[PDB]
Amino acid sequence: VHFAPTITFLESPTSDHHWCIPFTVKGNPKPALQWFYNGAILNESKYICTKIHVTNHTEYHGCLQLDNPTHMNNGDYTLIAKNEYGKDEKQISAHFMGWPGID
Repeated sequence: VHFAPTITFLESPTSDHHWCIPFTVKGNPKPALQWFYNGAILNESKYICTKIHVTNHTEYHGCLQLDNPTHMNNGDYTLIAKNEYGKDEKQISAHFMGWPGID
């Protein structure tokens, strides 16, 4: 039934770090976006994916989003925007986390 409130758990804060590789693409029809990482196709997943946040008509503003990436995701990312008419390429250097320290 009904009953007074009990706070049965309250703990210290946990965190999450989200990174976004920003871009803008133009095409008509909307261009198919494919990413590559160090020359190899980057298969999108639950930890890394393209999100289009702001839409105009032909102008698409988004990010390749990475959730809690490590120094292992540091590298060169190439975006290829494809269309029925043609395709464009652009690549960018991304650093997310410095390599772990030595001794």
